[PDB]
Order: sequence, then structure tokens, then C-alpha cells
Amino acid sequence: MNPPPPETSNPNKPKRQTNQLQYLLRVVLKTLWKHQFAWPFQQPVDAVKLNLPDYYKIIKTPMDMGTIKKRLENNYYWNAQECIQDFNTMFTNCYIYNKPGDDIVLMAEALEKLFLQKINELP
Ligand SMILES: Cc1cc(C)cc(Nc2cccc(-c3c(C)nnn3C3CCN(C(=N)N)CC3)n2)c1
Repeated sequence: MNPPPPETSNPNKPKRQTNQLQYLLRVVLKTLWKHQFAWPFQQPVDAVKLNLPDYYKIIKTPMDMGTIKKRLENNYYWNAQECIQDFNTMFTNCYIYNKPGDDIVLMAEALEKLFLQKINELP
């Protein structure tokens, strides 16, 4: 079964809007979203759909770009580093669950390099 997806709202959490967070949504997230390798990462891993009973047995801090996008739209984050950490968790989860050379790992490796390129242009 699927655990609940990561929260995208938390009324007691303190929140911020910064120019860097705006850029993370407008440029980083929305450009990576359009990449030809982005599709596996656009929503939480659905272990029922994918017949993956051990995905959430192995991955304890799941993360995906749909969650990140919703978090940015809801101003969920305090700073850009907190959002950047979610991207890094998404990529590392993919390496943890899969194997070197797998198609999904090649996709994450390409997306991670593009992500780092865009982070260098943070205002
Ligand atoms: C057979 C296949 C290959 C590929 C490249 C993608 C898919 N579809 C999707 C859709 C949404 C998320 C994922 C995903 C993420 C994120 N992280 N891992 N995955 C899977 C886990 C199981 N898996 C395996 N080889 N046991 C493949 C990679 N994959 C299915």
C-alpha cells in the first residue's frame, strides 16, 4: 500500500516568500518539469500502480516534483535551501531504490545535472 503523500500544507509551520523561492518555482521546477526525463518524478511514487510492495519499505523520506511544486505554490518553505533539499532527496531516493545503469537512474542523473546548472543561476 501507499503511505500518505508528503504534506504540502502545515498551518503551524512558518513560511516565507523570497525571490530565490520564486525563481525555484518559475525557472527551476517549471523548466525541469518539461524535460523528457521528468515524467517519473512528477508525482509521488504509486507503489500499488507500479506493483512495488517494497518501495516504501526502502524509501522512508519520499519526495517528488509534484510535491515540490505544490509546496512552492503554497509558500510551504522557509528558504531556498529547504526546497533544494527536497530535490536532492528525490534524486537520492532514486539511486537508493534502483541500480547503477538503470534507465530510471540515467534519467535522474541527467535531471540532477540540469538542476545543478539552474541552481548556479539563483538570483
Ligand atoms: C519499468 C519502469 C521503468 C522506468 C524507467 C520507469 C517506470 N515508471 C515509473 C513511474 C513513476 C516513478 C518511477 C520510479 C521512480 C521515481 N523511481 N523508481 N521508479 C521505478 C521503480 C521500479 N522500476 C524497476 N526497474 N524495478 C523502474 C523505476 N517509475 C517503470
